[PDB]
Amino acid sequence: TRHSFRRPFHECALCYSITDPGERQRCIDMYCSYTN
Repeated sequence: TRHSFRRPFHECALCYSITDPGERQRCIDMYCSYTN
């Protein structure tokens, strides 16, 4: 989950890689919108 599994499920790629730092303005908050 740092190669590409941290996404396929995590969609944390088109997100944790570009939102990863803070851009993307959060895939609709998909870290806030998907948080817990």
